[PDB]
Amino acid sequence: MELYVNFELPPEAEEELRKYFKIVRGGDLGNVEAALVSRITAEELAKMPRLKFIQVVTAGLDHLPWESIPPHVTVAGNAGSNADAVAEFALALLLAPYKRIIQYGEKMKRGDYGRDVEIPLIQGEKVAVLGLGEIGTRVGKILAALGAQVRGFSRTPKEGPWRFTNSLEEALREARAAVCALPLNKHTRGLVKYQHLALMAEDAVFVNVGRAEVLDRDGVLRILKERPQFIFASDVWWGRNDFAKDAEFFSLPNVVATPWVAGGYGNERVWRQMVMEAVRNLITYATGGRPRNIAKREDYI
Amino acid sequence: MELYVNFELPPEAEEELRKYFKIVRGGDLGNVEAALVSRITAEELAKMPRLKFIQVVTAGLDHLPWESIPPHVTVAGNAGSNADAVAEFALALLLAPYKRIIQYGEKMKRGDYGRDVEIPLIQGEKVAVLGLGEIGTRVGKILAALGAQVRGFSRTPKEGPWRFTNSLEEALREARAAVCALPLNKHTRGLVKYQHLALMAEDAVFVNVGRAEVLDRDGVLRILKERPQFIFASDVWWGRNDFAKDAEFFSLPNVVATPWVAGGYGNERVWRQMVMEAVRNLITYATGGRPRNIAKREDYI
Ligand SMILES: NC(=O)C1=CN([C@@H]2O[C@H](COP(=O)(O)OP(=O)(O)OC[C@H]3O[C@@H](n4cnc5c(N)ncnc54)[C@H](OP(=O)(O)O)[C@@H]3O)[C@@H](O)[C@H]2O)C=CC1
Repeated sequence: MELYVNFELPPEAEEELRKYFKIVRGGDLGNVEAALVSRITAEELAKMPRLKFIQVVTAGLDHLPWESIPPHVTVAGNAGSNADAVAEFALALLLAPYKRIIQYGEKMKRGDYGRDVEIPLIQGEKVAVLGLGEIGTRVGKILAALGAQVRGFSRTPKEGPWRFTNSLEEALREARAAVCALPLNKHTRGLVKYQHLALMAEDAVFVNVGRAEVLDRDGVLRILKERPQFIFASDVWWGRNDFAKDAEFFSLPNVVATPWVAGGYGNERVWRQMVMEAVRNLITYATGGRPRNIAKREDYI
Repeated sequence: MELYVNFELPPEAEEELRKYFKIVRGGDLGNVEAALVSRITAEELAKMPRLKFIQVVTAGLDHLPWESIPPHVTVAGNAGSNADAVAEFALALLLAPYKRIIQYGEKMKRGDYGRDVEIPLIQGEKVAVLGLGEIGTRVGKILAALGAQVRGFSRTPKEGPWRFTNSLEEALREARAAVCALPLNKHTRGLVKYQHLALMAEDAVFVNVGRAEVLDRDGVLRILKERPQFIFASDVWWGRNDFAKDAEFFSLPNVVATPWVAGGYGNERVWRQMVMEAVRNLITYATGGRPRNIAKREDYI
């Protein structure tokens, strides 16, 4: 189970991977079966004779090659490794435009001191939360604790402080806000569409904090151009790291945008934690433990 | 019992008041034993010899003449009538600048897509909360629930999810944030001073949602001009409704400002509710019960 490191592992992250395995970032690899990576090229794969499994330090899996994959090796990723960080980021992403903080701050700066914009309340409000558990759940918990009529959506039922649904639609219905945190698989691609978004209040604020591809880019753009009061606040984009590609969104007055920094690429501590959290997981993929987050090819096929 | 009323009353309120009082909005006020106002001048106070109770709609009472209110009049205010509204507003006021939403949104707009700014975490962070109960408390509970090391400050001890203190100073010490919601009396005037503020992290976010006078205006200005990373986010100002007077703050890049709209003057629903609650307290007074929020005169002298 010699270990292959696709990137830079900090001290502990390393000096805790030596109490076990080989370490291999150079020369041939044959006889590794390791993992610990962020991304993977079909190339790096074929150049690693017989691999046991694969451990992505991320929390998503939609990027990984797939076709160039052994229907056996299985994948053990993270998730909840950054649940807290991303959680609080989505709340900020929601309240900033929701309580009209950003808007009024602008008016103040320009000299406008009128109170012509009404401040929406969260209490007693219908708020959707697409994607439950880890992130979705922490958000849902807080919204509810703030007095919101949270309507949690998800594939497998079972929940808590909210009216769970199995229809993204019925959660967005007349909803005044939504915090999306769905993972991106073949079932989540272009899931939320114009028609769905349009079921929300014309005044709504839609927060996206998980993969952007979950929303039909064209739909978002369209509703944004129709409903001035509709706000799209997202830390994730279709341009996935390019950004420049989605600049047409950033120039819309009703859009709040952050560079995919909701924890992970935005906070060093969170990164190290995600890593030391991959550490403790790799470890068990030997000590015959339980492979947490094990994927399922067919969800992506 | 005649009740004086000097402001537009929601139909819901008038209906109820008429079952208990003889509303009077002008003419001879000699038999008024009344109350119910938002503001009151000494000119009005002189016309009400028999005034024995004064129910204020707002949560604070510093704006009242006091020096013109006979010492036996009994003044009860609201409070908690807008606790939730103001509560969520403070969180928004905190998270917007804290999680760097406002700042990154700007960078995105200008084309800057770098991730050079680290995103602070709330979890495990030292957060002060000057003023407990009603607003202070709701804020404190949420911060704590987000994993913050909340340090609640207040006059009379007794609390919950936090390390209560009786020294504003020891709460701000190396604190990364503060949500101020103190009422303004003779003990809170210029309470927080430069020296105290300076005990916070040079990277701190100070949120003021209660009366501004509680902070020494010059101190705020000074620390803001010294610590670029230090942020002052407030919905209340020394200019008290003028704003123009505090324009020098709005032009500082490390200030977030809103026009005193944290519920009340910012949301119609919240206003109506404050009025209904005021009308309810007045009625219990009328029916011989103990009205809530009786003011302790010496707090304002
Ligand atoms: N900006 C805005 O939109 C609004 C701001 N406000 C402000 O908030 C205040 C109401 O706050 P709220 O949360 O509702 O609570 P209560 O309404 O009045 O506030 C009482 C709390 O603060 C404490 N307190 C009062 N005086 C002092 C003091 N001198 N030193 C230390 N603690 C003190 C109390 O201690 P104890 O119990 O010992 O007195 C208690 O914890 C108003 O008076 C007003 O100034 C209100 C509404 C809207």
